[PDB]
Amino acid sequence: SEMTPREIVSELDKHIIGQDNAKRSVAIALRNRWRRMQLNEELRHEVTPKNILMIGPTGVGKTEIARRLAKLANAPFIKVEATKFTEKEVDSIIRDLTDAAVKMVRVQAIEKNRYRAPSAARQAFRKKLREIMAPPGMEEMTSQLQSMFQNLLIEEEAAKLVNPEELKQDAIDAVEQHGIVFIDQIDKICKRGPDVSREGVQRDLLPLVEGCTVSTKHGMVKTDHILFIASGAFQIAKPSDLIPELQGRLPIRVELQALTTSDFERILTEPNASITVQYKALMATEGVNIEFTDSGIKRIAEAAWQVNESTENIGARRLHTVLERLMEEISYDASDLSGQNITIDADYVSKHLDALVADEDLSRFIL
Amino acid sequence: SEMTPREIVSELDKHIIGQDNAKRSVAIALRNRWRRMQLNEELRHEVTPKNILMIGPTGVGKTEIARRLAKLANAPFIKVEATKFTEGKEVDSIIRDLTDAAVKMVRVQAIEKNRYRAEELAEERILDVLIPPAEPSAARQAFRKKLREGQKIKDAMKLLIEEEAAKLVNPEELKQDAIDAVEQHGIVFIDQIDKICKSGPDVSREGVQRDLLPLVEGCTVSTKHGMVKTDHILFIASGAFQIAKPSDLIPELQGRLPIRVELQALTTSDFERILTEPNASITVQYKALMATEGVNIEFTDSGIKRIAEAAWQVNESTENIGARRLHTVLERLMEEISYDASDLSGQNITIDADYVSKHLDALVADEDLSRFIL
Amino acid sequence: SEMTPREIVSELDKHIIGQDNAKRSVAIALRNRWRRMQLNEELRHEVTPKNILMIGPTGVGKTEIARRLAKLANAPFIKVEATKFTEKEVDSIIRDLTDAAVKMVRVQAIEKNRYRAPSAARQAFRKKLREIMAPPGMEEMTSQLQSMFQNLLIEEEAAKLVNPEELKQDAIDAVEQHGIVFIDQIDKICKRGPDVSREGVQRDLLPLVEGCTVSTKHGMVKTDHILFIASGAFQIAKPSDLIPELQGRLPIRVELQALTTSDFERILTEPNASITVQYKALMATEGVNIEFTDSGIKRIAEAAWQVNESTENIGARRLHTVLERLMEEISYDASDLSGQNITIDADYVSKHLDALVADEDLSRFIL
Amino acid sequence: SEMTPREIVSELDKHIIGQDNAKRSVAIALRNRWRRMQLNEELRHEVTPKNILMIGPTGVGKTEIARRLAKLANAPFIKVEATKFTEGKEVDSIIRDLTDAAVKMVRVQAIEKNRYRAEELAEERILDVLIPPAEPSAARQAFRKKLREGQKIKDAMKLLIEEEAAKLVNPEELKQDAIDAVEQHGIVFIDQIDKICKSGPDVSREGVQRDLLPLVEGCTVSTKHGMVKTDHILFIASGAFQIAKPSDLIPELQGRLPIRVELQALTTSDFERILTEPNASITVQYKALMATEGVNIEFTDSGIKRIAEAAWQVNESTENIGARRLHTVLERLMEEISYDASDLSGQNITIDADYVSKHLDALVADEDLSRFIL
Amino acid sequence: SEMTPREIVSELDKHIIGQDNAKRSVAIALRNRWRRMQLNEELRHEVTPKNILMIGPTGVGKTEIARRLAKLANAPFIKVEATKFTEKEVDSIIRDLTDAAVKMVRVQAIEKNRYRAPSAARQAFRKKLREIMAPPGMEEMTSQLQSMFQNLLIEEEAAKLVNPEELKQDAIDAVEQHGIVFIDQIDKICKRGPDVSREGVQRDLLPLVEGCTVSTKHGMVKTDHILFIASGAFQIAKPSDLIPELQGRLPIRVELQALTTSDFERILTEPNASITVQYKALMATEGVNIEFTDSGIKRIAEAAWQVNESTENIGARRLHTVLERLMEEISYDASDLSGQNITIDADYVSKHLDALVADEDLSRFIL
Ligand SMILES: Nc1ncnc2c1ncn2[C@@H]1O[C@H](COP(=O)(O)OP(=O)(O)O)[C@@H](O)[C@H]1O
Ligand SMILES: Nc1ncnc2c1ncn2[C@@H]1O[C@H](COP(=O)(O)OP(=O)(O)O)[C@@H](O)[C@H]1O
Ligand SMILES: Nc1ncnc2c1ncn2[C@@H]1O[C@H](COP(=O)(O)OP(=O)(O)O)[C@@H](O)[C@H]1O
Ligand SMILES: Nc1ncnc2c1ncn2[C@@H]1O[C@H](COP(=O)(O)OP(=O)(O)O)[C@@H](O)[C@H]1O
Ligand SMILES: Nc1ncnc2c1ncn2[C@@H]1O[C@H](COP(=O)(O)OP(=O)(O)O)[C@@H](O)[C@H]1O
Repeated sequence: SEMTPREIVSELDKHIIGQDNAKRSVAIALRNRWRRMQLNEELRHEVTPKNILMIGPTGVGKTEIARRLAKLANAPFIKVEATKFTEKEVDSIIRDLTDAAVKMVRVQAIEKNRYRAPSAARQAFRKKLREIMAPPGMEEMTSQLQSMFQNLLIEEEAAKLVNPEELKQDAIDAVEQHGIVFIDQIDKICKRGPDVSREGVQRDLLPLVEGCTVSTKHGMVKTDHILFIASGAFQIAKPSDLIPELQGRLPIRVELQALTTSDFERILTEPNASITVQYKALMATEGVNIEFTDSGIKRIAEAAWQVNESTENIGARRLHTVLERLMEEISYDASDLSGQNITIDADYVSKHLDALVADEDLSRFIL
Repeated sequence: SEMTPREIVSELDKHIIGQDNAKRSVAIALRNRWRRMQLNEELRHEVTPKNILMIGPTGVGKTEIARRLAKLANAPFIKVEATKFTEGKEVDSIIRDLTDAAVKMVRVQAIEKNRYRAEELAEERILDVLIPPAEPSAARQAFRKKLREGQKIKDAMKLLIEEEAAKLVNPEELKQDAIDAVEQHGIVFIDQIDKICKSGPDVSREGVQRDLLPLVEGCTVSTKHGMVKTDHILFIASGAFQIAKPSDLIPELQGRLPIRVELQALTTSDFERILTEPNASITVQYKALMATEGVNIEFTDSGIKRIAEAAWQVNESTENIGARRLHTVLERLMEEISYDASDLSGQNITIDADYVSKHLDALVADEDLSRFIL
Repeated sequence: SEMTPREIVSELDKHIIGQDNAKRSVAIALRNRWRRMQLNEELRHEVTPKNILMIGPTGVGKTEIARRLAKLANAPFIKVEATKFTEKEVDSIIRDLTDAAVKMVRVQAIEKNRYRAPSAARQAFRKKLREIMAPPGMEEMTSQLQSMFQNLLIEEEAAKLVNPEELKQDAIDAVEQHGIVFIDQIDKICKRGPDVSREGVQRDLLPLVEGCTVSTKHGMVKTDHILFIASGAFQIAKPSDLIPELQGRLPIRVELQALTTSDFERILTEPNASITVQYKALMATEGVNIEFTDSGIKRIAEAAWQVNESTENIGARRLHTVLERLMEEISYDASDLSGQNITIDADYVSKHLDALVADEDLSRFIL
Repeated sequence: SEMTPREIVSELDKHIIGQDNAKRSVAIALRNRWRRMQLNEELRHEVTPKNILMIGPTGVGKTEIARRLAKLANAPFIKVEATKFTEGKEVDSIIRDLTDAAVKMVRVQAIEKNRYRAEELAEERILDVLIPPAEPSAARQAFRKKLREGQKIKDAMKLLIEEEAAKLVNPEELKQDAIDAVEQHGIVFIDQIDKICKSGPDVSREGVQRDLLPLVEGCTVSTKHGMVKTDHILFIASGAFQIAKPSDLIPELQGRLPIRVELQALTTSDFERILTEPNASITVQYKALMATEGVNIEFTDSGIKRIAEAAWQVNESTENIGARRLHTVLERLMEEISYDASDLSGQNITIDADYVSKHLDALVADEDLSRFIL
Repeated sequence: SEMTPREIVSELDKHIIGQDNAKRSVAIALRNRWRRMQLNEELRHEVTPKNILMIGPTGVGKTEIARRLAKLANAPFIKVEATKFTEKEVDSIIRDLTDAAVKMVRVQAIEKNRYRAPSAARQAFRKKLREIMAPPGMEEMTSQLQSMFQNLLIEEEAAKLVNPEELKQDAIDAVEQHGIVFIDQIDKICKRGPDVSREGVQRDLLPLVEGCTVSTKHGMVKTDHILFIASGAFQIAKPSDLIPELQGRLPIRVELQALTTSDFERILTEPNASITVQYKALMATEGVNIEFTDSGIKRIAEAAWQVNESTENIGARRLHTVLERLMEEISYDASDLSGQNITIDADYVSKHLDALVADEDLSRFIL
């Protein structure tokens, strides 16, 4: 895509609220992709992706930026927990990214084949018509062996139209050129002064960012120009605790601000397909019409902020648990309330929540 | 390649700055490869690669020399962290991953030779349906013109490239080429070898050395692409050796590293050179990148001087990461231009010393913030 | 081979310097091989190889004796570090030995097929003419499955002349009859009083020497008559610390003496293809002629002995690091010095080395 | 085999010296196999092998009895160290490795039967090209004579041995024979079982016993060669039992070892017998080996007496390894003759008591040296 | 089978001596099987097997009851040591049970094909006539791959008569309906207050009893209606120490009494194919006739009880070691004693045993 950095941020504002510095940082990395293609043969090999390190408390949108970014560029995407490797091989990151790129380009290939998939009597009828047991590591291998053994109209036409050798070669080029990976909670593999096992994971991840080659059943993939987005609260450790070889491979740094009560009020409504809009369409399925007052949206955001300050701050994720606890009575009766217009006023919010928010011992369970 | 040792160093000077001793040492190893092939049948077996042990602080260009060296020789290359084997994976995976890189290397390079001939015969194939045969016919050329001018039909040209490139390629000559490329030209870089030197960990630390021993003394490893022998593979080990010393390595390993070299720490003056002198230096990279948006950036000598001073202060204020600090500092300076470069099309921007201090000095002043941002 | 023990030692003297007791011991074991074949059917099963245990400091030639011995008998050979199994199965020793025996008999089969590989116009032109992804353990298995899937003029003729069923059956008989294995640093698996894991390796190695059967993709190999050569400094532990079942399986013992300065002077020159001869041929490739004075060879041996006495004694391996440090200037300028005769006198040795040998702190790095 | 228990002991006396109780105990187990086959369908299932537990110091011939016993019965055999499973490998590998030994055993023995008939039909095949058919013809014999006299042609005789031996062999009768050989005749020796007796290690020690339990109580193990049942396999466990006792074994395991026997320690007199009396004794072995070089060695009775005394002193001076000490002492005495035997062809050497003391007493006197050399 | 609970116990009395409460408990579980089949479609899914937990010292017959029970019902059977999983997957229990069910139904299928497997000259002659190397986990997989590669008159007829698709489908129905599993020494995986690894095994076994599905090369097996019989001394821990999810899945509990001297006297003779009867038939093979006096049988039982009270009580298993120690002289001379009638009187028992039983230090080895 040829979108300029401001055009990228403007699209991210349709989903993510605030955190513009993180939006500006990801826009720079995605714009350098298009900038690299316009360069000559020599510079395209020397220039490498400007990988980003997001820093901030949980639930502030570090992942949603990476998700919407890859969804914006139609790029292959995967999220991985860095701690998973403290105990799987690191090369699986590129494998799973390709398997997602395969299904992505494949279902997209069906889209091109879908729409392809007269006598007066011809139009008349046309109008009326309208076992192999293996350990877990090789379970995917025995799958392919079983599919090889089995080998030895929408389905037959789409198979006739599709080019399987093209879809497999394309997904590699979609990964080598446009791929994106998100390494969540990278701060937890930094040295606490386990430090050998923690820093050992950093060394195992190093070739993926330094440019290496990973074999896959779909083909041979190179990790040279893949973009990476690490994230971590970095409250315990600091980015300087990362190994020097890794710090130099994350040229862009950014800190995401903690969300405020006003941000919660915006997140509930402004973003496209916001959670409040979702239940409004859900209750519309039952014939019920729900409407949230601005005071009702205010106290909901006020309720989530209190739980985060009372016990544990989980970020905007607290909005999900609170909203479902508020609408639980409506969602159950929504079948019997068909044809009725329900209003979520400030009194309705205080009725279903203030008794719960007041008891911190209960808030740790119900919310 | 038949390059003489001075020709190797001069090419390395186009990328690496300074560290001439490490350049001279790697040049001797690569020259011994060509010197060996000229020898008789007996001496070619007895002579073994002169493996090198790089020593110095991190980020001084130890790996870059090995990378540019293998790229100069078009040789298979892989960087392996010696600490990966402390936990576990088998050591033989080094040769396995090296061949996989050599497979993709010889394959993509073989596509470069097939990129040309395939288009000719693919044109001859597609012209057989337009002008079926019963000097080129005049209609054979009249269609050949409209084809090159541009035009399932359009999908068919891509399918013939595969069938012709597969017909032109010799897989037994290709999959066996990567084996010849590994056995004859292969190169391996073993980073942070000093950390496996020497009671509990000393057994597991030195155990990794003995697992690595057959690879340098010569052995044979089985791979899915074939059977590879490691007798003539060149190896480059590196380590800071501040906690331990090369003498702490097992004696069988000290004798397999005949060349030793220490790399000097980079100075502020070297940072200024790294920013500009090397071919496709990072400052040149950002210049051509902003050029893509139609902006012309230019760095003043004092502007370059203050970036190197900025990266040096962070390395001294907190942690010294070598010349890697130049990358984090530069993008932090250019982040405002890189975002606005779309709206700044047609303008000539100048990175002066005042601009560098405006965007950086406030950050370098706070060491608490430098650890997070730089 | 029908070589007598003195004929074996005489050939080993062409490579190894001194250490005659170890040369005499290996000659006895190799001669018993030929002696066993002349015996009747009963005694050939009861007699077992006289395995040897070499004892001495590192770098005194314990391995070179085993290497030249197997190279002298054209026998399959492999070196293994006993500590590798403290963390691979022990049966891999026989597998890798066969894979080396296969490549040995195979390239030797090409030698027999190589030389096999008129009209006046006939002689005239004759004159003008002149993806499957698996864990690391089964990577070799998927190789064979991939080679089976692919199955389902020098190359075509050598394949037409060779007998693949013969080469595979021969390599087994070459292993079962003439095979040799070298177990380096066996002293490190003795009990230090880990002792369970150390002695556990001794128990795992026991069936290989007591006569057992190991399966291999090339075939079923028996370890009855394979010769073994263990080695260890035995400075910490002693051979009596080995398990009793293992001590009885090593009937021959020998101690290799520490090399002296005079031995270094001999090792540099006397052995065939000595290291000094190697660089002389290497510098001859550049058109340069190097010549070492007897005083120059003396001070080189004197230099290596000082480093071994100053910090750590690595045996004759110190000669390699010292010599390359001395010739580093010549090896770099050898291109520009074409047609010149360079002499390595005693002054040249003292110029490039005495400054380094004097500083022990630097000798631990550069040498 | 239908050998009676006394016939078994008498054959074991040809190899093992003394230890008659262990010979009588193993003979009862092997005789019960033949006794079971004579029984009806019901009793053959209910009766199970009388497993034996050998007890005594190392090197007294516990394993040799089990080896000669299985070799006497031509039965599959394997020795497994019980401590191997403390770390890990599965216990079922015992039956897997046993079948692999039984596969090679029945295969090489099947080659012995095919060694004969194949040569006859291979001759009939090669005579068809010399005298193509349109009582043996006179030319059929005239070529058969020149063939047996000796002579691709020479390579062809080897290829027909494979095709005929493969045609003569019945693989379903062979690969299934090794299964019958394991199930009906299989024997397993479990060395040092006393070391897995009984808090931390006691769970892992006794855990191995419970993993071994299904093999003796009866079970079924899957192998690549087939499906094997362990109900009728004989087992022989051994251990010094100085740290622990057989009562320390798990109760389900004590009941599966109905026969118990203690092996006495070997004396100096027994060493003298071991050197000479057993068939193909080591002294006989060195005699026939020096014979190959054309030397005739002869050991005096006092010379044999002083070798046994030499091995005994080392076992008492340092570590007692049993009769294994005889091997290390003997070769150390014969190492000078074994090297010179080529030049000594045609001479009669005599190993007297003076010769034994000349080469050994200096070594036995220094206990510091005996640990390294003997 | 339609056997009533008393008919089951009456058959168990032919092998097991006493312990009637355990015989009554297993009879109830086997009778509920037949009772479930007579129920309607709904109740057959809701009713689940009444699993039993046997409690008592070792060697009192806890396993023989389970063995004879499965042999009585011709059901597939397997015994497993719960401690084996403290270090194999638990799903292997169902796999090995099916492999035993396959061989069971297969050899039973040969029985149906066995009996199927005229001119005067016809009756006359009729009268005169009368390499792939894998780690241990996938060794069974490579077996099937090797058998697939090989694929690509009693034997040919039985193969022609048998229905291989029927034998594989039947063994699953034989497991899903009639299967039985015995988990020995379940008391050792209870918490001692390892407790995580011990109770972790209890959680891994839970789905097998709670009704789950286990894949197998023979087919997909369901563990819903499989009967299970756990056993343990429960001297250290108690059944209440088991996890609550497991206690509810063992509705039947029973304690097996310690065997007395009188029971040993009965076990030696009364059970069908008793050990004394076995040696009588064994010595009959040698032409010898052995006969045990009631006083001889008495002192044998008295001897075994003394060893159990002196050192360690192994239950009725002590009878095996004692009897073989008594008959060792006869079993060796039985060949030379052909045609003789030997009597095992009380004096014969005291002669061969009292010297051994008196020495407790020797009893720990010989007996
Ligand atoms: N700025 C924001 N705008 C809109 N939604 C947000 C924002 N920040 C957080 N959220 C919501 O909260 C959740 C944040 O989770 P996530 O971004 O995965 O955590 P983190 O940011 O710690 O990686 C998302 O489900 C998202 O819908
Ligand atoms: N002499 C040099 N010339 C140019 N760039 C350098 C030099 N030394 C270091 N760099 C830069 O700093 C980084 C050094 O990292 P690397 O060489 O991998 O570390 P090490 O030298 O410790 O192995 C590289 O990204 C490289 O671009
Ligand atoms: N007696 C000798 N004669 C010739 N070269 C020797 C001798 N001893 C050692 N060397 C040299 O030193 C090295 C010895 O290493 P090696 O024999 O593998 O160590 P070790 O003897 O401890 O096993 C060899 O490369 C060999 O060239
Ligand atoms: N009674 C004996 N007769 C002959 N040789 C014996 C005897 N006892 C021991 N040996 C010799 O000593 C060694 C004993 O080792 P082994 O029997 O395996 O040990 P263990 O008896 O402890 O299992 C064998 O090599 C054997 O040749
Ligand atoms: N009541 C009994 N009747 C007959 N034999 C018994 C009885 N109890 C024990 N036995 C014998 O003792 C042994 C008991 O072992 P087992 O039942 O497996 O131990 P546990 O009962 O502890 O599981 C069996 O071999 C059996 O022959």
